[PDB]
Amino acid sequence: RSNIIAFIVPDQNPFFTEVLTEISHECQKHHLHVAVASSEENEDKQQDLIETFVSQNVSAIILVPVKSKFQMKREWLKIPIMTLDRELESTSLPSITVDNEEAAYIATKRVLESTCKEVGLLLANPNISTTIGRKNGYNKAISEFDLNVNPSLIHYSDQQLGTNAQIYSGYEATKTLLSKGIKGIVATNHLLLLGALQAIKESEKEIKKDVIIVGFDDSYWNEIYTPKLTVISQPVKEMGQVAAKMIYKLIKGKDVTSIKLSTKLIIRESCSFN
Amino acid sequence: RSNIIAFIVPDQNPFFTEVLTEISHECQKHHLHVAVASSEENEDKQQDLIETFVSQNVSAIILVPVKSKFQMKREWLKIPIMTLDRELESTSLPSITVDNEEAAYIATKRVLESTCKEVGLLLANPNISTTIGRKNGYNKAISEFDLNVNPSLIHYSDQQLGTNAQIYSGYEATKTLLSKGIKGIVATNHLLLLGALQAIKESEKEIKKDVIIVGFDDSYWNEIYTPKLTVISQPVKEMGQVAAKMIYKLIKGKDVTSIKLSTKLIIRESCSFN
Ligand SMILES: [Cl-]
Ligand SMILES: [Cl-]
Repeated sequence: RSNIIAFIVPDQNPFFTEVLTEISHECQKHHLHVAVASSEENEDKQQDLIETFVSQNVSAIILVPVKSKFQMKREWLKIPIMTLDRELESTSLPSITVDNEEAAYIATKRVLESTCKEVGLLLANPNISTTIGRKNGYNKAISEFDLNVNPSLIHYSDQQLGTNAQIYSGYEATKTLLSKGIKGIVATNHLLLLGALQAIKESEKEIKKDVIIVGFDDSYWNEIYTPKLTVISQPVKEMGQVAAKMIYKLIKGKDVTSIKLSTKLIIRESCSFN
Repeated sequence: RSNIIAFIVPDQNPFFTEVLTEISHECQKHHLHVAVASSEENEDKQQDLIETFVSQNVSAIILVPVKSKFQMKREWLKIPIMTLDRELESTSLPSITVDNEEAAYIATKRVLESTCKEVGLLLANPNISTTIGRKNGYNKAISEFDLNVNPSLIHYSDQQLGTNAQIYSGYEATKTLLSKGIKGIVATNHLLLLGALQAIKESEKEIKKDVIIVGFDDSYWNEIYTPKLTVISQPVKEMGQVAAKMIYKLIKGKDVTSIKLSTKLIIRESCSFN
């Protein structure tokens, strides 16, 4: 076997690179190197990447599926494989994920606990399990406040594929939301968040005054943004540590069960009105 | 010989993932896929990764060397190899780079156009060719304004290794520079810039009032930060496309010559006093 573990990502969300770094630190312990290849949300590219890594006989694959409706060819299954972040629609393939519903529930509830009772939602593609999880968290919070869901308020990145696609979706969605006088926004990944912030910046409107916002995925830049950004923070170190341990046991042929972790909200400045 | 191109990067500066996306887009026209692995500025790690990709018979390696003093093992010479971003001391390896002297020259001059006559410089490790080039450009601008080079105004990320090490170096240096009343700063990469912005935020001091700053490296943070960040922009699109062309020519056993590109200063808000 090659001493490479192939980490197949869907996009350039720093989230994946931060998890990578953790996986990598732990794996070099057993003289395993991690290599990363991005599918850019293209499914044909994802298939080409798996097929190359199988052919190369890598030690293992960690797949972040571009869509949840996807089957592993019988010919690939000789390689230890697990998924991360997202689940596939029907496998006994072990995964590592967070509680996506809780996460978006916490985030949505926080915006509601201000004056804002009509919350814009920015979602990625609904073919992804994390999108469905996050949509369900939003719905649950809305309902707890005895509000009606307004499908008008929910936007998806379902037009194009990849990193920049997601950013533009957040931007254009937010630009629309702001134009309707929406005052509260939950952006459910780092890139959708960056697009939201682009639209808000470009407009006249002032965070904490005209609009409030909760994002997902932390960065050192959230603490130095004006105003500081409240986000759902994912447990990236722990996820990386656990995935590295899950992947080692798979490489040794031991039984492994799926793990789900917990996010936490980091309250800063952007989620409350002055 | 597998259809994989290995891109070995020194840290998690978005500069490298941005170039990667461009390299990937072009190379996949030829059914070749780019996989990334980071040495995190560790030369042992770099060597391991090279040894690993050589053993797996990758089509090619694009190396971003952690340091200038590097020699190929003769066993490695069967696999086509170029360097990107950085040049080696003595080798036959083709490179693709920018004009680093001109980049830091333009940036320092921009700061010197203000009242400010003492300019802090944040640099990476001096054992990197881009660091030396950027230092030379700063010296040039200082001299052209008939000021003398003051070594105490220049900081280096050479105490620790990797991404966080460079952010922290940028933070500790800026804090020191601000403690001395320095009103003008050039941060010569995105990581040092981030560290600088942290230090500035922690201090009482306000950009455009108490201090001005010019950074390096395009980022989506730049247009949306408060104030908007002036930076030297690197031509990541051209760089990635041209490197993909170079590496393909190499894979085909054709002669390739080294390329040097030009950066450009994007003037926004952070580089002038109000
Ligand atoms: Cl869930
Ligand atoms: Cl140069």
